[PDB]
Amino acid sequence: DLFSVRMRAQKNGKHVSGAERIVKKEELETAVKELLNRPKEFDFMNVKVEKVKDFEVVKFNLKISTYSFKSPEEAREFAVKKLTQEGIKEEVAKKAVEILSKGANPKGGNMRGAVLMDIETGERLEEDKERGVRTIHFDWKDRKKVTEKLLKEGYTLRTVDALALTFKNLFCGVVAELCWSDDPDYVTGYVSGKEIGYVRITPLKEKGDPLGGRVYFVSRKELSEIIECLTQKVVLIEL
Ligand SMILES: O=C(O)CCCCCC(=O)O
Repeated sequence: DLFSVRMRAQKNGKHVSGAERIVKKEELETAVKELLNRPKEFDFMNVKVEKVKDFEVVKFNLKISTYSFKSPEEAREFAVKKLTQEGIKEEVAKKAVEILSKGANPKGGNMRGAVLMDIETGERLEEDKERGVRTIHFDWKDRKKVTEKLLKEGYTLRTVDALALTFKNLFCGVVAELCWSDDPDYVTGYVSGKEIGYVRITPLKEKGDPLGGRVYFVSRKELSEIIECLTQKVVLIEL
């Protein structure tokens, strides 16, 4: 008997915060209390609690590494190199980089979902190409434990969330992911794949730059099951 808890908050019409937790009824209040207090300030908040029908547990099996470079250019070139080791060929991967660099949303600014890409035409397969695909319905099977472990190991709370997200993205047949934050104060991002693991890369963008986002690399041959798994399948993740 599990429940999905999905929170979103705004201030002056602009999104300020969001989170999902998947927990037993006995933890339902704890999760709702955590998400209620998450935003610093807000005008409006919606919390959507939904009982889970089907779900699957998966064990986390990615290896984490971290690399630091002197410049966004050095960092982005290294991201391209490590994508290359996931079978992506250098050309597609470098298109992903400028998209997030130049501005992922066509009409300008940041999408709040991911770019889809085939590993060949390098074109954006996402439906609403101004919002993109949002991966949802995933969580750490024991978030409090995992968060303690990874924070002690030196990672941040953003790592904790980003890890669980990619491992679902990859479990759903995304082959590799490119991501950095749109927060202008957080310049660590990552490249991710079933072979390269979770490769954290720092300065993927200049401080003060407010353009971020994700790009998922996928087989257009498979796009149907992936969007299904990304947006509808319910996955807990244990260590
Ligand atoms: O593991 C990290 O520290 C990198 C997480 C990238 C930031 C994800 C985001 O805020 O969109």
